[PDB]
Amino acid sequence: CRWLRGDWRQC
Repeated sequence: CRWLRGDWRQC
């Protein structure tokens, strides 16, 4: 999704 690489997987 639209966040940092340390976020969750895709949407």
